[PDB]
Amino acid sequence: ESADLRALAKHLYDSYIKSFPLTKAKARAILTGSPFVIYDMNSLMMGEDKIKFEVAIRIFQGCQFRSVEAVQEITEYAKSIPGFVNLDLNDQVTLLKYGVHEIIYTMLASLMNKDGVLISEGQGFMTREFLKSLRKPFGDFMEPKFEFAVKFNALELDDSDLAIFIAVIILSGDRPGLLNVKPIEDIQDNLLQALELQLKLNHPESSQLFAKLLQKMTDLRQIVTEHVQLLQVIKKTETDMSLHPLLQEIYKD
Amino acid sequence: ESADLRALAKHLYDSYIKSFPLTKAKARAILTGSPFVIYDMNSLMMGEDKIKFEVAIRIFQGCQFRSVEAVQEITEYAKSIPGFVNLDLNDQVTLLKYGVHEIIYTMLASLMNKDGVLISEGQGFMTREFLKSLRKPFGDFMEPKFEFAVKFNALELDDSDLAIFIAVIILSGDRPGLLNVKPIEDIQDNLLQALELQLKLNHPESSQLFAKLLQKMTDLRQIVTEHVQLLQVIKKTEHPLLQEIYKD
Ligand SMILES: Cc1c(C)n(Cc2ccc(-c3ccccc3C(=O)O)cc2)c2ccc(C(=O)N[C@@H](C)c3ccc([N+](=O)[O-])cc3)cc12
Ligand SMILES: Cc1c(C)n(Cc2ccc(-c3ccccc3C(=O)O)cc2)c2ccc(C(=O)N[C@@H](C)c3ccc([N+](=O)[O-])cc3)cc12
Ligand SMILES: *c1ccc([N+](=O)[O-])cc1C(=O)Nc1ccncc1
Ligand SMILES: *c1ccc([N+](=O)[O-])cc1C(=O)Nc1ccncc1
Repeated sequence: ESADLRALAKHLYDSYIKSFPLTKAKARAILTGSPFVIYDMNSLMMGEDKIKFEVAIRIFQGCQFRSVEAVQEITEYAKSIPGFVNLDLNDQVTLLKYGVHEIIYTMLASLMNKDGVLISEGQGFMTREFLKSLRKPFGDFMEPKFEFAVKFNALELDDSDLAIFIAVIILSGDRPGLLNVKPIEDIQDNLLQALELQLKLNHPESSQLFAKLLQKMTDLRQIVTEHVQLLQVIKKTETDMSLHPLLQEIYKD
Repeated sequence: ESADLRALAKHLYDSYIKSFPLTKAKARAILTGSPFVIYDMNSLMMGEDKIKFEVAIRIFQGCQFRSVEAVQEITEYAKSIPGFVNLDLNDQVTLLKYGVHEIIYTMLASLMNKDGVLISEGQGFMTREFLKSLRKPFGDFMEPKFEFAVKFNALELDDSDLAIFIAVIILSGDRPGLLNVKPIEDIQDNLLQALELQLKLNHPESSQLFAKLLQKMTDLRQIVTEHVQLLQVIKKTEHPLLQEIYKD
């Protein structure tokens, strides 16, 4: 019934808000009028001065601490998902391990636009161009991200929505490795039931948004494909580049 | 008013039974009289077959999948406490962060008698001799909780008593880091009233029990303070996706 779903639809908005500190609603406020903009190496060097923190490497090692903290938050988010904790532990570690990345770039879209990305909690902004002109093996780690973000941000989801979506992701069940898929799918069938109603109410003028949302996992899967191969080359150029251990468990290529 | 506190007493009970799968008055059957028994080593190995799930580790670590389950049941429980939802979201988390250990051991005492403890929904019973019979630091990890519990069930508390008492623990305004303490206490001084009443109609003979209860969070907060140091010794004994699920 409507009531049982609307209620789960709030339970999740609540956990999302407690577990994620830069929300899409907060990000958009910073981006629609303040951050320090970074566009060349001269501003970036003024940028160590201005905002809390070779050129492309200690950028990259910084983009990956931010992902380590984001895996930390995703986990905390996922526990609050009704039913998740009540699942074979090998699955909880597998739903987590594959469903992180798909979520990072969903939520990373909340910090992007046509022109750039907000770094370092909001304090800074990195132009799309500084990113698209970096060292040969680093200068496109974030390019396809931007093109998804603009495709994605188009749907104009907000946080009440993203929070059920972020949940439909985690609870996949089409994941490689899972033992007991039937309870995973049985949970997600409820999220999907929840999400469908959320969209029809928060965005009632957005025809086939549910359908058009669900389709973005196709775009989303592809993005992570491109990422693991891209990371594989940097572990061959920079065999001196150390990756974080938490991030390494998520990489069974 | 006197009739409202009887309303709230019901409200929280119905919430309790819903939010909490295994209730004391339920497990009470399993203890007195059926479940497996784990008296020594060969029974324990025989235990992974029937109740599907180093050896003394595979034990404690598993007491923690159940904690993490239990924090959710408490979380979904707290939200039925009138005006709990209405608090500053920051305070909600803080009340729950600190409240959960104190509320876990209270329920760990409805799964204990003198002789051991129920496990995995009560399809098991681990002999306290066996839990005593563990390598250090493990054999007396669960032994000070055994001492608290018989002291605690001594009051002969039922589930509706625990339902108000559980709420009262969460709404404790002395938690470090609260922002707007007044409405928290407003609810606790309400539940406290409600708990006083319930304790009389349900134990009219039990004498000054309300008082002997509030004297136990003296013991609850002292187990917790001491339990959590045992967790930091374990951080000097003994995949990273797991440790993240199971942060203290
Ligand atoms: C390129 C880059 C730098 C240099 N920093 C700051 C930083 C970070 C770490 C370190 C560092 C790392 C290891 C060891 C030492 C240091 C060190 O220099 O101290 C240095 C600089 C970033 C912070 C966030 C993002 C980002 O992608 N934004 C999203 C993900 C986001 C933005 C904001 C939020 N948010 O929660 O608000 C979530 C996601 C990118 C960068
Ligand atoms: C030592 C131990 C083991 C091995 N299991 C089973 C188990 C269960 C899960 C996992 C596990 C964990 C993480 C990831 C995967 C797995 C996995 O199994 O693979 C491993 C072993 C236990 C279950 C309960 C308790 C206990 O003290 N009782 C409390 C908790 C209780 C008593 C009564 C009730 N109740 O109300 O019914 C609840 C809890 C102790 C143990
Ligand atoms: C950028 C580059 C590399 C990695 N990584 O090693 O996994 C991650 C990122 C990144 O952008 N992470 C992130 C995106 C959005 N929000 C937070 C973190
Ligand atoms: C067992 C082992 C460690 C901890 N802890 O880190 O606080 C807790 C427990 C435990 O007894 N958990 C439990 C809670 C509620 N119901 C049943 C079991």
